[PDB]
Amino acid sequence: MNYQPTPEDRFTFGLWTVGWQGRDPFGDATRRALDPVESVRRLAELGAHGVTFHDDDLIPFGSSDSEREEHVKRFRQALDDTGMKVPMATTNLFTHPVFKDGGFTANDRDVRRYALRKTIRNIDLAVELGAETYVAWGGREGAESGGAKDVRDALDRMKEAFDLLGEYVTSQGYDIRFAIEPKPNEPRGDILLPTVGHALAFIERLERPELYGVNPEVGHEQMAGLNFPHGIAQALWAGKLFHIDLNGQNGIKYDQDLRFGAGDLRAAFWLVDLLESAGYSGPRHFDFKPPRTEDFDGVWASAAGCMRNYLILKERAAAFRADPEVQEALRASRLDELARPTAADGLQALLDDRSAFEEFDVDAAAARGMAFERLDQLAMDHLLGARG
Amino acid sequence: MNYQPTPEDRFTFGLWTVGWQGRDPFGDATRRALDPVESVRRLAELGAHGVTFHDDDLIPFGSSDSEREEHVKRFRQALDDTGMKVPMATTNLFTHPVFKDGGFTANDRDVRRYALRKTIRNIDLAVELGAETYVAWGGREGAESGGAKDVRDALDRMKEAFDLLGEYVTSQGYDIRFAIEPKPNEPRGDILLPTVGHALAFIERLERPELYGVNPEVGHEQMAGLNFPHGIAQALWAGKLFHIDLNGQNGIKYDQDLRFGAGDLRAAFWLVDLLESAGYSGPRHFDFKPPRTEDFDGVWASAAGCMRNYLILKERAAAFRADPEVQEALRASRLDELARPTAADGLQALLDDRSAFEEFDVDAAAARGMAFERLDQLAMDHLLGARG
Amino acid sequence: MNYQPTPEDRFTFGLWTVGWQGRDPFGDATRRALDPVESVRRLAELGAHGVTFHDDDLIPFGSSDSEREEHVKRFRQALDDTGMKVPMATTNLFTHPVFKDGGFTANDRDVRRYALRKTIRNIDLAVELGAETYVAWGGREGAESGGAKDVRDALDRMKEAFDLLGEYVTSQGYDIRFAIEPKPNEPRGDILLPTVGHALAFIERLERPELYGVNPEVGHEQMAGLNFPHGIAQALWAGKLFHIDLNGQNGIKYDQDLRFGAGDLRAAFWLVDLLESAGYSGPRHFDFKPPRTEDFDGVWASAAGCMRNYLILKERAAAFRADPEVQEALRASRLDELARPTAADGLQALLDDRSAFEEFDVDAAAARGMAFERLDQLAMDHLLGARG
Amino acid sequence: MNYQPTPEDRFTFGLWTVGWQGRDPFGDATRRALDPVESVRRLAELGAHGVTFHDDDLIPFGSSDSEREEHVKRFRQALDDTGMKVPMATTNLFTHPVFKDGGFTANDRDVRRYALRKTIRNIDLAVELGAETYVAWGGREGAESGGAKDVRDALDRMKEAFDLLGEYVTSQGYDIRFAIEPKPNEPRGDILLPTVGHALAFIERLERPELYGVNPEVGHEQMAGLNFPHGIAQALWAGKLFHIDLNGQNGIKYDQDLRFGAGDLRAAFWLVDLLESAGYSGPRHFDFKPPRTEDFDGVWASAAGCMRNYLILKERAAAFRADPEVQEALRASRLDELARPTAADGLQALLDDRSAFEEFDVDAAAARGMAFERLDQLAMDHLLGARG
Ligand SMILES: O=C[C@H](O)[C@@H](O)[C@H](O)[C@H](O)CO
Ligand SMILES: O=C[C@H](O)[C@@H](O)[C@H](O)[C@H](O)CO
Ligand SMILES: O=C[C@H](O)[C@@H](O)[C@H](O)[C@H](O)CO
Ligand SMILES: O=C[C@H](O)[C@@H](O)[C@H](O)[C@H](O)CO
Ligand code: NI
Ligand code: NI
Ligand code: NI
Ligand code: NI
Ligand code: NI
Ligand code: NI
Ligand code: NI
Ligand code: NI
Ligand code: NI
Ligand code: NI
Ligand code: NI
Ligand code: NI
Repeated sequence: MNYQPTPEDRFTFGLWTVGWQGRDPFGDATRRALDPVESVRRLAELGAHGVTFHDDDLIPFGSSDSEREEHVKRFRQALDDTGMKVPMATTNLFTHPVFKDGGFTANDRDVRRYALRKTIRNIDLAVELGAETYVAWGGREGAESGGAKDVRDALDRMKEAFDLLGEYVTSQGYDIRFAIEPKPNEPRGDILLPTVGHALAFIERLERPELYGVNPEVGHEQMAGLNFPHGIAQALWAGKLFHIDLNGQNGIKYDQDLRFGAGDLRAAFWLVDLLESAGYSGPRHFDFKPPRTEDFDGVWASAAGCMRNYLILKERAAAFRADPEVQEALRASRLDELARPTAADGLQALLDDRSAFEEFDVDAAAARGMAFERLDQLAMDHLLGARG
Repeated sequence: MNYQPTPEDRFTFGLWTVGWQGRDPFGDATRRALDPVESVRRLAELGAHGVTFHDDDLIPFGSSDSEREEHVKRFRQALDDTGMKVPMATTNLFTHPVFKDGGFTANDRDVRRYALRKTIRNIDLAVELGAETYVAWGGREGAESGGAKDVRDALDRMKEAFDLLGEYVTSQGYDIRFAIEPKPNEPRGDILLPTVGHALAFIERLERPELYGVNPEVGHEQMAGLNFPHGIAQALWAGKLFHIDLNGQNGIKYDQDLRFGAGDLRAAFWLVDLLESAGYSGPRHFDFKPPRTEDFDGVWASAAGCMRNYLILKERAAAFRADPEVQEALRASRLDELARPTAADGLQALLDDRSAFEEFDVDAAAARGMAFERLDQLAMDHLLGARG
Repeated sequence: MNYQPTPEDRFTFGLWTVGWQGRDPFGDATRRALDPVESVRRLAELGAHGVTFHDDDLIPFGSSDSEREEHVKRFRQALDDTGMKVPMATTNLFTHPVFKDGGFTANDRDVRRYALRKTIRNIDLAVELGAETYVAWGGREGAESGGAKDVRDALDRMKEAFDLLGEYVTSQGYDIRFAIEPKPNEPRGDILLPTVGHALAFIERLERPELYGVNPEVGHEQMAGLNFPHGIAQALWAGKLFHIDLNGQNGIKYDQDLRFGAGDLRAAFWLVDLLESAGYSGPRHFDFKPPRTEDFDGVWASAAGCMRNYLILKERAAAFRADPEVQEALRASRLDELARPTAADGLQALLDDRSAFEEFDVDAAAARGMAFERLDQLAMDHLLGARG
Repeated sequence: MNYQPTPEDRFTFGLWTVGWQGRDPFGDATRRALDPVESVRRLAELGAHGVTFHDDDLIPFGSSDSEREEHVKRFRQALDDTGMKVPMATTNLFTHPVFKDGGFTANDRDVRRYALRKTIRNIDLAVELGAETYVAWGGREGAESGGAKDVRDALDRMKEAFDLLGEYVTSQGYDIRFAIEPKPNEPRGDILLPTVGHALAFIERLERPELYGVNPEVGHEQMAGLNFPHGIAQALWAGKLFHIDLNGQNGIKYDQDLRFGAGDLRAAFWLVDLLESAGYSGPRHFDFKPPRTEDFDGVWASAAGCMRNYLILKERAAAFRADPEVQEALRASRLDELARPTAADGLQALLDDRSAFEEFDVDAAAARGMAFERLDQLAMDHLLGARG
């Protein structure tokens, strides 16, 4: 058995992932900066499909228009030389001190206007490079204290910002869609739109909701102790899973951004099972950080491992679903009945149906076991490659 | 200073709260059952406005229609004797073994039909008793293992159930609205619609979304480490805060249902500040459990304490907002600017505004402190009654 | 490959595990009670080595001495018929309402004396049945509120209790040792001695510390977000791992007591690697609850799964450690150097060693990568059976 | 009422607290560096008693011996000019890349020797400046992955390091004691000795345990969801609370290091009640970070707020304990009985006492309420200044 990725697998990486220098709240960088061109070349050799970027990853903050041109031309030549694509781009609205209280929901109105202009400039670049999805992660939108932020006013400002961006894209005729990335905390004590559900709910209040979806991240939902596969199922159900960020997280703590497959391994299995069975056709993007213990050889090993673990889990989930014994166990647990309508006969027939209440034998129904443990141990056996 | 509740304060309690007998996963009951009539009389003496119930709290499961009538008539006489109201009712779809895999999203179709009929029977009773809000808490909707529940099918079943209930209420001409109560886990390993955001998002996919809102509970959002006042602000912003359950919780662990004001005290302060400043006019319902250490005197003390703590926090939040020094601090932290539109001049003027980008002095903007710590210490001083 | 347990594998189960009837805080029992004799017979057929019990699991609370004798004689005949052993016993100091504020640290002195007498009666029974370890889980020792419990006085009472029990065992000449089981919360809002570390520290203050060790449980340390294998390593290092409770837990929430291998699968792998490589020779006891969704066939499937998952992980950890490629990776990550003393040359030589400071090349040392990601992906490949 | 600190209150601050420049994992510094001399002068004006430092806070890493002398002389003159003391010092073994896998438990032996020499050099400086306590926070001791660190070998290395430091202090004749600061995670995925209990247990295995205690931090124990006042009570009980770090934390997430009194306010109240009633006489040290939203005026406001909140809580806890109504409630809840020995009559008398078992009326005992809710609402009323 081998597990070699190809560009057809649609694995993508942000420049800032393999390029993370290892600075953390208590420590200096342990690695030198990587030239974006170098990252594109090394990722292509590993079998990746493409790369993503923030404006400031590619073009140093404050660059002159002439240096901006220079940086883009070099990057484009690396893309041309390798066949790598750029399916997604995003804005850095979190590193510079001016964004210390947010971009779109900063209390200072002049900062909010700057945040919008900085974003618009980079959407134009994203379209030129062929990106299909524009992600927004409002990492500084939030608060450490209750009085600092009126959240209803902040949501008004957030909606105003996304509605303006939607007006821009539509007036320019661009074919690009937005994806909001929720995170519950870090770096702010609480971040607005903290989970996939809060982001989905907010989108329905935008003027053109069809332009907006979610970009959920494995470790972010897990920082609130939530079930990531469940949240992804709700996003799919809503038609809003436009992009996804894959990584690993060990529980409720700071966001670790481990390589995919690390952290909660069984959650990773059920996530791959769901993406592949739902036909998700977007990029499989890794937003991870090679630990600062590693040198560059460990960076590339960690990146390769992201893709390897996806492909092992894909094989195991497919084997699980194709196993006749598992298909019989699913019927034993009545997953087939869950897919059937409760009352396609309609309200009135339900009200007239004595077998649904007057003559329903509750004790007999209650005695039926669900057979979930046998089903879950077949899933475990498939994940560990222990079938016999 | 005293803090005496009156029925005008709209404090309400579920029968199951003060009536909790103290059974927990590791222990037997420590208190005898309370007759509902006794609870209504004692709560009225404490100054409560009304009570709420599950079907099975008032009418013992499996009761004959003749005993059902008897139980309702006794309850109604206690309401008439005390002036207590019944603003909300709900269904027990979680205690009986038949609901072990859920009510509306049980894999067994016959159970789902029974769950709907049991619910409909109690909506009719709720309307007769004058309830305005019908809560649904899907405590058994969820899973302990990944294969047991296809969440997209489960969401289809959940939507089908709520759409049928909406058809029923509208065809009967009832003036009642539904409120979905999210909870992330317990008793299932993960529960569907785990937070206020996931519930808000789901409602927008119902056929008649205007009939449905949320009933958030303090401790439930805190079991996912989320900021309850923030989630309530999002519900208010959406127009969907139809009801609220107040209690206390110490962090991420089993749901404790302590009396209101226990658990996270500063969160309780910012919650009351927000409800009172937004003009929330619904019931202030306490869904709490007097600890099983207590006898009945401690039950009534714990219930009184719920109301007392609300009224102390209400006084402190009002004093905070009325203090001229705090009003000046809010302007210093630019909360006034947060309430102003970012770009009422419109997209095109924003794009043409050189002061928003080309000539924006980012360093000067970044140097301005937000003054949030001085503001937060004024809030602390007001909460502790330490102003001078 | 198969994974058949035998009594030589030392797998043991509490009567209360497979016998759990499915009562939870929000629901009635879903299964009938099991006769202890039936459980012993079914577990022996599955390949278990033995069973454990609380006093009240075997002998109904309040039984007459004549009924006590009857229950023990029946149990003993089932042990004789099956070859099953009883390596551990414990006391129920948590279910009866009299223990609502604790057993050994209840505020009421008469309750504390009763708790000690109830415990002593069952140690005598435990020795008669051949138990080697006596577990104490102080599930009701703790508080919901700060004023209810002076923790220094409570620790005095806890120490007094364990010192008396040590005096009893030694004066009777019994060969039995005690194991304290920590848990951070549930059913009390905070429980005393909440983690393995707090229990280890407390033992060192007992009069005869050599008689006391720890009985850590996978899900309990994980309810505080701690690394269970790390805590077990500290207990081994201290010589205090007398017993262990195996199960699974999905993060920080109520204690789920899933079957072993469920919950955090990678933690389960590193736990088995450590127990087997340290030569832990005590029972592998499962303290788990078959989910209340299951009928008795699912109970036995869940129990079998506990043992199966241990044996799969044992095989994978052994293959990992025996792989020459992994042995080379461990040297590359300098695990061999971690095992060597830092300064066996002594203090004075260290102070005189210029290469340790004056002439130490910090930049060269800092540039060396630790190669941990390659090592961790070999571990992942071994766990998933993906080596090539 | 005012709340003015004086040096007699023993409030102390690390140079790195008010000096934090605002760098976080996602953002650049928002404030310029502070000269240590400036911090000492401003803190003295606010009423602080003293300051603490890491070696590298005072003397820039890699400084020449001549620049080292210069930096110390300037600092000493600021201490002389202000009357400020230096009660505690510590080593930075976490910022430089050479410590990326730890100091005392790094896999590379040469790094471990360097870590010890760097520490010893700073103990000599600490004694010269009059420090009484030397803190060790092993922030890089730990792992992101299971194979990277054999924890038994790591604990051997940790013990070897602390034993060498104890030999050094004793051979030099220094009057200084060590305090180990536990933290469960951040910056490593799991840190060794993650809680107060694990640190206390480890100390008992050192060669000279009397030289070592703990320096617990409010937010660190709360990052594992533990009860900080309870952990402090266990440290006091053991005689090991040598120092304490005060700050605030909102639950289980990244360590926020908010000002003291922020985060869990009721926990702060019970902490002050316990320190003051136990007679803790060491420094009240604040290890906090003024949020990066603030300018220098907000830094000093945040620092002042630390001290103010301690003094308000001290007043409220004292009023609580002195209130005759609270003293009566404590007797009603039998706190007086908790302080009495369970069995000072001895084992044999307990075994012969029929009232402790044979004739103990369990039902009567179980019916007695503990009256904890009335007690807790008196505590709440005192905290909020609502007594009447
Ligand atoms: O923790 C933060 C986020 O995961 C971040 O990396 C976003 O993914 C990226 O900035 C948005 O495009
Ligand atoms: O933990 C559970 C819920 O809080 C529950 O009490 C709901 O509030 C009530 O059953 C719905 O009406
Ligand atoms: O959650 C609780 C504990 O795990 C419990 O089952 C103890 O293991 C047993 O009662 C002690 O012997
Ligand atoms: O999060 C980290 C710690 O709290 C740290 O500040 C220690 O207190 C100090 O470095 C030890 O002296
Ligand atoms: Ni992220
Ligand atoms: Ni992340
Ligand atoms: Ni991301
Ligand atoms: Ni609840
Ligand atoms: Ni609750
Ligand atoms: Ni509720
Ligand atoms: Ni347990
Ligand atoms: Ni457990
Ligand atoms: Ni256990
Ligand atoms: Ni800290
Ligand atoms: Ni901290
Ligand atoms: Ni600290």
